[PDB]
Amino acid sequence: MVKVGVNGFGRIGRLVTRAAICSGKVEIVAINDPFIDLNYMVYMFQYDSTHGKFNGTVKAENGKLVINGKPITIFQERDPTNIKWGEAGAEYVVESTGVFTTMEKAGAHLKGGAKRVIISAPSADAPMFVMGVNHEKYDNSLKIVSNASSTTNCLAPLAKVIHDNFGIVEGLMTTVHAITATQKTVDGPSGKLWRDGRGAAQNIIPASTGAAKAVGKVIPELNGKLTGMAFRVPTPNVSVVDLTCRLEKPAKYDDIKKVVKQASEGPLKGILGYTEDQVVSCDFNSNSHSSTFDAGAGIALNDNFVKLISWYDNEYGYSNRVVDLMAYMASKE
Amino acid sequence: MVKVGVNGFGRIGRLVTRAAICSGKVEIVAINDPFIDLNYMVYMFQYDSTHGKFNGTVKAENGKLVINGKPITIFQERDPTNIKWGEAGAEYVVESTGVFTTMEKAGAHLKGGAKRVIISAPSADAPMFVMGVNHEKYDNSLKIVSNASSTTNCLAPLAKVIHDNFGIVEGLMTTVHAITATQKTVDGPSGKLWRDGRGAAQNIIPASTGAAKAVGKVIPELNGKLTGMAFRVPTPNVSVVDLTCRLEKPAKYDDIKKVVKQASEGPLKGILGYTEDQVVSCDFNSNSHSSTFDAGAGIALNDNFVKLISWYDNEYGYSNRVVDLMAYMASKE
Amino acid sequence: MVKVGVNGFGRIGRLVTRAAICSGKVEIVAINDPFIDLNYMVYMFQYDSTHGKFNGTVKAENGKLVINGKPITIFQERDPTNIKWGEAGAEYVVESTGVFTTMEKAGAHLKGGAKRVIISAPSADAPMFVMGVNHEKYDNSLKIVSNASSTTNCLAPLAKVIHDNFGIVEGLMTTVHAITATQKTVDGPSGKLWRDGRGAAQNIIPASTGAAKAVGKVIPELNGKLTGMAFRVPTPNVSVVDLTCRLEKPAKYDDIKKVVKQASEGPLKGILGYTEDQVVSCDFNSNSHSSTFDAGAGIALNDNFVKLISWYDNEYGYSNRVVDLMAYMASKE
Amino acid sequence: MVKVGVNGFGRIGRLVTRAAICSGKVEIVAINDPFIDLNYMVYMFQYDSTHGKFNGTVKAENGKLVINGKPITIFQERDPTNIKWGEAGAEYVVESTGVFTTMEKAGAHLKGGAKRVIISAPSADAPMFVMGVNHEKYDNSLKIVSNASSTTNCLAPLAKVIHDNFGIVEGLMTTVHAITATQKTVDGPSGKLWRDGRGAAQNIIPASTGAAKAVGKVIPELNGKLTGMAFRVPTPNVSVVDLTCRLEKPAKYDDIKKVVKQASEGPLKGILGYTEDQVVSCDFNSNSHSSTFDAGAGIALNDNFVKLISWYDNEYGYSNRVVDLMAYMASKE
Ligand SMILES: NC(=O)c1ccc[n+]([C@@H]2O[C@H](COP(=O)([O-])OP(=O)(O)OC[C@H]3O[C@@H](n4cnc5c(N)ncnc54)[C@H](O)[C@@H]3O)[C@@H](O)[C@H]2O)c1
Ligand SMILES: NC(=O)c1ccc[n+]([C@@H]2O[C@H](COP(=O)([O-])OP(=O)(O)OC[C@H]3O[C@@H](n4cnc5c(N)ncnc54)[C@H](O)[C@@H]3O)[C@@H](O)[C@H]2O)c1
Ligand SMILES: NC(=O)c1ccc[n+]([C@@H]2O[C@H](COP(=O)([O-])OP(=O)(O)OC[C@H]3O[C@@H](n4cnc5c(N)ncnc54)[C@H](O)[C@@H]3O)[C@@H](O)[C@H]2O)c1
Ligand SMILES: COC(=O)CCC(=O)OC
Ligand SMILES: COC(=O)CCC(=O)OC
Ligand SMILES: COC(=O)CCC(=O)OC
Repeated sequence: MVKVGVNGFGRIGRLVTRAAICSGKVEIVAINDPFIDLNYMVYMFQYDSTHGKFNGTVKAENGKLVINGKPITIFQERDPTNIKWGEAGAEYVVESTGVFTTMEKAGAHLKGGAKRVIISAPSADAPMFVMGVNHEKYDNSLKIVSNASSTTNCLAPLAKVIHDNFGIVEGLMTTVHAITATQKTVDGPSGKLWRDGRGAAQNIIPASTGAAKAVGKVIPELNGKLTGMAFRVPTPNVSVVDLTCRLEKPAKYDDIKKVVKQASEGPLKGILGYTEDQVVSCDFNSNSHSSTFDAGAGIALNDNFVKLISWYDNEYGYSNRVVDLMAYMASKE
Repeated sequence: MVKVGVNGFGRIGRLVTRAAICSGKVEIVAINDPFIDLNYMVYMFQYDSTHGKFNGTVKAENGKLVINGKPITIFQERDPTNIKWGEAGAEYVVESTGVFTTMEKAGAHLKGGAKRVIISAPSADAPMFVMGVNHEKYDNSLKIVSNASSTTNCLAPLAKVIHDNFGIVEGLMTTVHAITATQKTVDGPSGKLWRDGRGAAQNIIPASTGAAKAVGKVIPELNGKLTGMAFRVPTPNVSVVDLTCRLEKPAKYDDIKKVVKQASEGPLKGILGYTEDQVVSCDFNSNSHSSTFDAGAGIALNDNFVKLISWYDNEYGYSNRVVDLMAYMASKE
Repeated sequence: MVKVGVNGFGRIGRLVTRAAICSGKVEIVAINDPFIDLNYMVYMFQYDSTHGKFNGTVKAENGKLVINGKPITIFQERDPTNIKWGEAGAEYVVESTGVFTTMEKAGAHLKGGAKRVIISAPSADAPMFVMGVNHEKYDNSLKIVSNASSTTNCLAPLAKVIHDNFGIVEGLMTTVHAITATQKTVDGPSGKLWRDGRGAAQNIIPASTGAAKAVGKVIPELNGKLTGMAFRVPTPNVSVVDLTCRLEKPAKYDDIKKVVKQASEGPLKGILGYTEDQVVSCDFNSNSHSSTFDAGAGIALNDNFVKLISWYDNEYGYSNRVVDLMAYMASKE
Repeated sequence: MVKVGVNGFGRIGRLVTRAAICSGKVEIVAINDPFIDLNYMVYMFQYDSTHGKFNGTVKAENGKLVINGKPITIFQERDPTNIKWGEAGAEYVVESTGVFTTMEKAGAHLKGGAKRVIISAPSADAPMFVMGVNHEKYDNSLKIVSNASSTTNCLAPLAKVIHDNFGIVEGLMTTVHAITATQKTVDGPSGKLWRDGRGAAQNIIPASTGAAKAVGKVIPELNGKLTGMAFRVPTPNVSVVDLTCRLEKPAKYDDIKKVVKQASEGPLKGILGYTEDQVVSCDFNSNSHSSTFDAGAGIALNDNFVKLISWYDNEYGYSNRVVDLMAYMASKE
């Protein structure tokens, strides 16, 4: 495969490493995290409150992190410019620290000998891609790219199927979203976004999300036709998209289901899922889909105005898409 | 003031009793609950995990419950027909067990001498009223009435203001709702509502709600123009309405804020609130409003298609509305 | 392998069924639960908020619950005297409803053709057993037995090792315990035990437990030398034992560690575990041990006065021990 | 009343301010925090997820934080030696950042013109005081003091009563402790305390505490006779001390209750509380006691070996003790 270095060994960094090592679709050869040393990396990778103990062996050997017998070079650079990616043989770097989302900042890795960078977040100026939706618009000239956000990877496949078949005239989305590392256990400082500092385990917290507008970038005909917002709620993982949209062509709810179900069995297999079961959020913990349409939870007001519900494991589904994107890029070289 | 019996000393029964006692609009004179004996009522009224210790005295004396020096007759009847309301002097009865919501069942209280019954829940056939929206359409021939649901009591005053000023062509609603007594601590049997049995503290749980349709009964012009659904999430109190609606007349977001703020200061004062602060759900705990508009959390895609956010303490706001409705009804005797 | 019937398809009944299947030690041939119809059992067995989706197939077919292709007979009787266990071939019945814990009540299963009953909880009069501690005291005259509680199955193996090497003069135990089905989502009625009705998601809740005393029954020499209590805290699963005990023979803390480590690799392997990792409760979710010693978490005041810490998955470890006890009983036949 | 400056507007500094204003025992005249603008201070003081909205008026006016009409000078100094306490009239300074807990660091505030410094945390080298237990050991030569920790303030009053009357031969403590600002919302990096980084809302987490050893300095006769540890649990606030101790003189449990009750009504009034009710943790939210003994939750094994339970609001009880300690110091000047 392509040899991958991971910058930022957090929720996404470690679950991208889990998906890479377990799927075998790419090879992790290096990790950088100045806040997690090699022995700490062993513990943080082995144990996971949300996805359970890693099924396999992980150890420290001669200064390397050894996962299922295979060594991984470890870096401790706060400055992404000083990471010697080339010497470790890492061709692609996953930028998952949360603090290098612009091309200028994410371009640091190229200096170390990396050849392309995949920002595990929206970017102000890097080209953004959602597997199943616009990844074929990638081309080899793009050395710095973004895999958008979890919420965008949930909404864009759904919005693609609804728009392709019935036309979205306009839509508004809410995501009811699990807590993340940027939140606080008790009321604490968060100077730019005051509500995000309030106690994550106590509160429903409204928050902004660019995910709906960003869908207008991965689906250009939806530009200006979608926006939305978010609620953070006290669950540790798994989120859900609630898309209220008005349709061009009339659609009985059973045709929406039928069309969404066909897409989940066809080209969006593994990316867009479909279910009619009485599911709840924990039923999608460690599910690798980008988006699972929840037939029974949605509701139509009429044939042109509907509320559609789609679940996503915001940690693990997104991490698998990071791997899929990199594998697609490597196949295009 | 009217004298009141409370049937069902649960979350709503006890909080109706709080709001009545320390606001002097009505007088609780009797309570029936066959699963809470007198001494247990002292303890359950005294302490509240959500709203804090009762501020006042509560004791058991001569077989009655005495709150701030005022004795309350205590019954232990599983069947409402056997409650001697009249002999206790309860003129109105708050039906807050959750299992007598039809006119046939709630009417059992009139056999014990009660004059009128206020069901603390939507009713399949009893007329439904929301303070500030349609309570003046009540008339004195109605011996059995419903105070709708807490979600209807949050959505309807907002919908009234929006529809009065701009016309709601159509709307879809989501309520992100706190846990209630009908849910389960761990995955367990829940009759035919299978999702409602799943662990309340672990899950985001989609659920059905009539509230948006019931708005079409409370605001006739909106009949068939609103529906919606709910997500139960792990908080113990306080919920929020997310109304996505299409407007007939174009409205800038700042014009929406203007009319809502003005309504909150005029005829809907104390029922509909308005805020521009960076609030989260806990900021409405023990808030007696039916609906507080949250200016900053909402978002407009354009001048005719907007997402509006309104907070509600589903426990204490509704319970004050139950008192207000009975005081209003009493004022028309 | 012995054919087993399950009375009460709850947390324990369902995880005993998972454990039976995952381990092959017994064969579930029938299940009784009047509150969970056949199609509903498919769903409750398949989806699990705590332990994840069932790994295998489960379907309803021709009136039977079919798990991994094996059909299981389904009863729907509230009264155990009416379950036709013998018609289904069930020799042992797991009594896991929580309402038939005496020998009189559990004995109803013998009227239906069951040969033995294993009560999934402490019993007032049925003999109680803890795998690895006193299960060899079981003999074939015992047609009704108790597998004690999960807290006893955690405390007793540890207490046995400690007492056999240094002698426990006296000890007091706290278990910090996850929430269970008997608790309430919000402050509600709990007539017998007032604290157990307070909202489980909000509260540290003191609770009684006879578990440490029950160790005096399974380890006779410790009779009257152990008692304890519990705190119910807001987690969905996994609990921890905190044993403060005085020792007759002096022991350095690393003598304690080494003796427990040896026991966990010898005759108590699979029952008592040992770790020095910086674990937290979620690291034992879905762990089959009765009791895992946490070396780093305990602390000694001196060589004779120590506080020892041991983790237990209260759902899954206990369920595996029920299966283990039935399999041991079968080999004695 | 003494005029007080507050360094750090985190939970402690804010709740100390609430306590000071609500009790009128001292006057806040100045606040320093370089990470929080004045308008953010208004918001953070006004809204509190745990203790509810401030009951009073909070606004910014001419660069000052005006609480109930009284203005308060605001500083934004990185370095405490640069804060100008003197010109603000601040005589005592609460050092509530957590990083200036030594006498050398805390003394910096003396360079700004403050007369005394009260560290709101344990100190390596400043004398630690527990109100009600050893505050008689304060003298006017002490310019820098510590109020110890909230757990120390729970345990020491209870230990004193029990050791004064029966003699603690040796004791082992566990505190079951609510979530704090040092924890993480999801599994994240946590320096050398690996367990503290695991998801706070999901886990029961073992932790260290110096509180038991500190009580052996607050009460010198107990030096080397107490040690302990903590479990971090998923609640927002309120903790509980679990003290298992051996008594020199034998005591019936009703003897223990009687002397504790007697101390709570006498010299430890308002510091040590006493209850026999079926309390749970939320019943002590915003309670100003250091320690409330829970008669029904404890258990005696015999007359020389007991487990004693005492509740503390780890946020608000401690904050009120900071104010009382300052008022006590001011009365000795
Ligand atoms: N639901 C999700 O969790 C999710 C989904 C998609 C995208 N993202 C995005 O992924 C990015 C990281 O998310 P996360 O959830 O994994 O957060 P995280 O905090 O758990 O992990 C970020 C990691 O980066 C490390 N780090 C910090 N600074 C670093 C630096 N200079 N150099 C190297 N490592 C550094 C940190 O120690 C940490 O381990 C963010 O942009 C996030 O918005 C999160
Ligand atoms: N946020 C809310 O909780 C909320 C808000 C508005 C309306 N409601 C509705 O109010 C009703 C009660 O809800 P709740 O939250 O207070 O639930 P709850 O379980 O806390 O209270 C129900 C009470 O009814 C008692 N009871 C049961 N059967 C009885 C009988 N035959 N006779 C007398 N008493 C009996 C029960 O002991 C219990 O105390 C429901 O219909 C509910 O949907 C709830
Ligand atoms: N951590 C644990 O949950 C745990 C551990 C060890 C032991 N136990 C004990 O096991 C027993 C059950 O515990 P649980 O957590 O599984 O409770 P649960 O509520 O999850 O399951 C109880 C099941 O019994 C069913 N039931 C009720 N009445 C019945 C009847 N007449 N006939 C047949 N079925 C009936 C119920 O529908 C329910 O599904 C209790 O005694 C408990 O204390 C529980
Ligand atoms: C990063 O993962 C997410 O959940 C996306 C939310 C968001 O960033 O809105 C665009
Ligand atoms: C009682 O208040 C609510 O729970 C609102 C939900 C509802 O009942 O739907 C109409
Ligand atoms: C399974 O539940 C428990 O562990 C505690 C119950 C108890 O009292 O112990 C005998």
